[PDB]
Amino acid sequence: HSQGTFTSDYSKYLDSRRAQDFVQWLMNT
Repeated sequence: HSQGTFTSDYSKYLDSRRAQDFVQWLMNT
């Protein structure tokens, strides 16, 4: 309903940025 699941749309994306963020440690030249 009303409260319907927008929340779980985003709180995922941030599981992609700290995954791209890792890619700097195992790298950053």
